[PDB]
Amino acid sequence: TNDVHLSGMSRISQAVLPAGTGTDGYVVVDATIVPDLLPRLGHAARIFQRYAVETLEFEIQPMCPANTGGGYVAGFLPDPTDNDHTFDALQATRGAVVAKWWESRTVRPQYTRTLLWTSSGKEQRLTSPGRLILLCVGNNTDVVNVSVLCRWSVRLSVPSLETP
Amino acid sequence: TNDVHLSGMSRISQAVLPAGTGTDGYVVVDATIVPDLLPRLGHAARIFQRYAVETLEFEIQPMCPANTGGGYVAGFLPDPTDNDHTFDALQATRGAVVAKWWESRTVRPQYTRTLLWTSSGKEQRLTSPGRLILLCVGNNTDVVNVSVLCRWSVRLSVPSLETP
Amino acid sequence: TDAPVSKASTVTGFGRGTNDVHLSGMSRISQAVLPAGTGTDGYVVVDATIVPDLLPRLGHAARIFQRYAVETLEFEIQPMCPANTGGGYVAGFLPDPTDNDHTFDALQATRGAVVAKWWESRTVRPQYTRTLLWTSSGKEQRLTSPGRLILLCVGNNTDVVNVSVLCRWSVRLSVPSLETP
Amino acid sequence: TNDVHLSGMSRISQAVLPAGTGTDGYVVVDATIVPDLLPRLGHAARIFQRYAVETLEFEIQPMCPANTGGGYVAGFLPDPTDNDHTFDALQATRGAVVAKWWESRTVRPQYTRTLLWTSSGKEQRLTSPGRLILLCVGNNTDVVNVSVLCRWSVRLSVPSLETP
Amino acid sequence: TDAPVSKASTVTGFGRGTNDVHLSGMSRISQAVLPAGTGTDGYVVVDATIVPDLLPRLGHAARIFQRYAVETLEFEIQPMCPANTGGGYVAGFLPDPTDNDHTFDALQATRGAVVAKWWESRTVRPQYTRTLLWTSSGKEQRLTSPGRLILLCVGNNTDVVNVSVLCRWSVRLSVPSLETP
Ligand SMILES: [Ca+2]
Ligand SMILES: [Ca+2]
Ligand SMILES: [Ca+2]
Ligand SMILES: [Ca+2]
Ligand SMILES: [Ca+2]
Repeated sequence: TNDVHLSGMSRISQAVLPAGTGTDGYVVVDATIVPDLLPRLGHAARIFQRYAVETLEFEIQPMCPANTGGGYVAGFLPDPTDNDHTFDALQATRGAVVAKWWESRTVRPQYTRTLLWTSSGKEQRLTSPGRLILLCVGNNTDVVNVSVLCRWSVRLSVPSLETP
Repeated sequence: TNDVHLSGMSRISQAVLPAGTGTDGYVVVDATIVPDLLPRLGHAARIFQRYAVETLEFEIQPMCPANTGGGYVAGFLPDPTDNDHTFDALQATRGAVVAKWWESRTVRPQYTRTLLWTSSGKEQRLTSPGRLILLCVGNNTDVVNVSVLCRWSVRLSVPSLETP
Repeated sequence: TDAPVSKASTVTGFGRGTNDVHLSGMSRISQAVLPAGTGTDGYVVVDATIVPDLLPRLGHAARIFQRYAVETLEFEIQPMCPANTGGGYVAGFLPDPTDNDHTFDALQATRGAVVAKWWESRTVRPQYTRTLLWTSSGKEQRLTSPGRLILLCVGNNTDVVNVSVLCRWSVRLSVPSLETP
Repeated sequence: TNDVHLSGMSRISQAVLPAGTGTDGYVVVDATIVPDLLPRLGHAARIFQRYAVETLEFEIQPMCPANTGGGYVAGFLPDPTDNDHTFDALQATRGAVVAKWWESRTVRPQYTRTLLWTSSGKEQRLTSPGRLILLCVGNNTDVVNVSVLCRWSVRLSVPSLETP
Repeated sequence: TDAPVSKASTVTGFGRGTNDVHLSGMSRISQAVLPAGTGTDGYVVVDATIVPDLLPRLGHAARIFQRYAVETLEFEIQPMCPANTGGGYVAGFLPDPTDNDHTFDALQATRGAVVAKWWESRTVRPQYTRTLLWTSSGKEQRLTSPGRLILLCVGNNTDVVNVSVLCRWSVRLSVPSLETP
C-alpha cells in the first residue's frame, strides 16, 4: 500500500541546567513529541498526511562531572494537553524513571497506537502521541548538560506534500 | 494488557424542583456525561487517560407523591457540543422517554464506542459520549426530588495520574 | 483523434438524483395548556392542518421534493393531567383541509374519531388520501394536505389540563426538486 | 528493512515559450532527472542516501490553442553526462515522441534500475537515471505554456539527513 | 470524417531502433619495435587501456550506443623476432583501469598472465567484468573500460624485437543512442 515504515534516533532536546538551580520540580526538558522535533521524521512528515507511532523509547543521556550530587526523573505523558509538571504525574505514567545525574536511563512509555496527523492543528491530541517531561529531583552541585535522545518507529500513510 | 473493565450504578444528578416552578421547557438536569460526574468512575479516570463506554443505561427515580401533577421527559444527545435544550432535540433522539413525575423510566441511549479521553480538551467530542437532558413537561404541583442513576460499564487504558 | 473547432460536452450524470425516500418518524404537532374552567363545550383545543411544514423533520425533506404521498398516518392524544379531573375530550381527523366546521358531531361523523375523559389517552387511526400530494403550497390546499386534526373539550374541565398531540407520519417523497420558500 | 517505496506525479518543469521565439532546435526543457527536481521525491531524498528508479514515465501537457502552429519533440537520454541537445539524440533514443503543440504525449524511456545516490558527486552517472530534453520542432505561432509531469516510482534506502 | 481545427499527428514508429548487436572481431591494439639492448627489466613495452575507441571497428559501433558489455575478451601476444634472441616478456591484464603500477609482480598476480621467451607466442585469457559499461568517457574511467593490458620485458633483449598485441573482443552493445565525440 502507501504505508512506509521508518525508524531512527533523534535528539529532541538538549539543555544546560546551571549549577545550583536544580531545585525539585523544576522542568528541564518539557517537549511535545510532534514530527517536527525529529529531523528525519520532520522531513518524512512533509511528504505524508497521517502517521502512527509503532514504537517510541526515550533515552536520558546526562553529561556531568562525577561530583554532581543531583538526580532526575523522566516520563512521557500520553496527553499533549496535560500541563501538570509534578513528580507524581510523571511517576504514575508507564516507563517513568528516576536516576542520578551520572546514569543514563531508558523510558519505555505506553504510546497510543492510533493513526494521528502529521500536520499541526487546533487539537493536539490528534497530532502528538504525547509529551516528555524531565524534572531535576535533587539539587546539582555542577552544571549538567542533559540530552534526551528518542527512538521512534512511525508508519506514515496517505501520501501528500505539505508546508511548514 | 491495560484493559481495566469497570461497571456499576452511580447517581449523576440529584435535583430538587420546587413546587409551582415547573414551567414547560424548564431544564432540570443538563449534564455532560464525563467520567468525573460518576463517583466511582471519577476516581477510576483520575488514574487513567483513555476510556471507552461499553454499556450506558440511565434510569430515573423521582421521589414524588403518586398524586402529583406533571411529567418529565429525558433524552441523551450523542453530541456533547449541542446546546439545544428543547423538547425537539429529545423527541428527535433515540431512546428518549416521557412519563409522569412518579414513574421510573430507563433512557437506553445511542452512544459512541470509540476511545475517548478522561481529561478536558478544546472539543468535548473526544472527552464525553454525549449529554443527558431532563425537561419538565407540564407544570409540577408538589415538590419534585429527581435522581438520575447511571448504569455505566467502561474500559479504561493508558495508566496515568491526573489532577482535576 | 483530430482537433475539432469545439469539442463536445461530456456532462453525463446530470439530473439523475434519487426519486424515492421513505422518510418516517413521530413528532408533536400541538401542545396546549387549558386553564381550569375554560374547557367549555365546543372550545377548540387543537386545530392543526397536517402539512409537511407542520412536521419539523418532514419540512426540510419536502423542501427538496415536489410530491409526497402519506403512506401511514396515526395520532396519539396524550393528556398529562391527573386522574381527578372531570370533563371529556374528542379528537378527530377531517379529511378536507378547507372544512372549517368545529362541532362535536362533525368529528364524531368521521372514521377513527375518539371520545374519552381527560385522564385517559387515545389513538386516532384516521382515513386519509393515499394519492400523491404536492409538497409546496398553492391556490387550493386540497392538493397539499391530507386533512386537519381537531381536538375539542366535550365537557367543562375542572383542573388545568396539559394535552399533547403526537403524530406518527410515514410519507414517500418523490419527483426530486429544490423547492424554495 | 529500509525499502521505502514511493510513487506519484510531479511537474519537473513549467516553461513559457514566447510567441515567435520558436526557432528550430531551440531547447525548451533540458533537465537532469535528480530527485531534487521532483517536489515530493525531493523531500523524500533529503532524508535518504540511495534511491533506485522502478517506474519512470514522463507526460507532457502543453496548454496551447488548438490552432497554434508548431510542434514539440521529447526524449530521455539515459546518460546524464551527454550534452548533445539536438534532434539527432532524441530521434536516436528509445521512447522519444514528436507531436503538435496542442497534443499530450507520454515519453516512456529506457532508464537504469541500479541503486543511485541522492546527492551530488564528481560524476552524474551514479546520481541520476538520465536527462530529459524537449525541443521546439518548427516555429511557434502563439505563446506556449508547456508542463512536463513525471510519473515516478522509486525505492529509497540508507536513511540519512542531507542538506542541499 | 469531419474537418477538425488541427489533425492529430501520425508519427508511429519513432524511437524504436534495435537495442542489441553482438559485434565481434579481432584487432591489433599495439605494435612495438624494441631496439636491441633497450629491453631492460621493467621497461613497459605495451600499456594499453581497453576502450571502445582503441578498438577500431568497435569505436564507430559504440558511437551509436550508450552501454556495452564485454562478453568475450582474449589477447594473443605474437612476437616476430627470430629464435636466436635472448630475454623474456610478461603479459597481463589488470582489471582496474585506474591502476598505474607497472611491475612484474603486479602482472604475475593477476589471473591469466603469461611469461615467455621472446621467440614464443602466448595467449592471455584474462578475468574481466561482465557488467554493462558505458561507451562514452566520464569522470571515472572504471565505468568505461574493463581493464588495461600491460606487456613488459622480463629480461634484457639481445636483438631487435617486433612484438604485436592482438585482441579478440566480443561485445554486446545496447541502449541505442547517437553519442558524439
Ligand atoms: Ca495536514
Ligand atoms: Ca489527559
Ligand atoms: Ca412545488
Ligand atoms: Ca550523500
Ligand atoms: Ca554516453
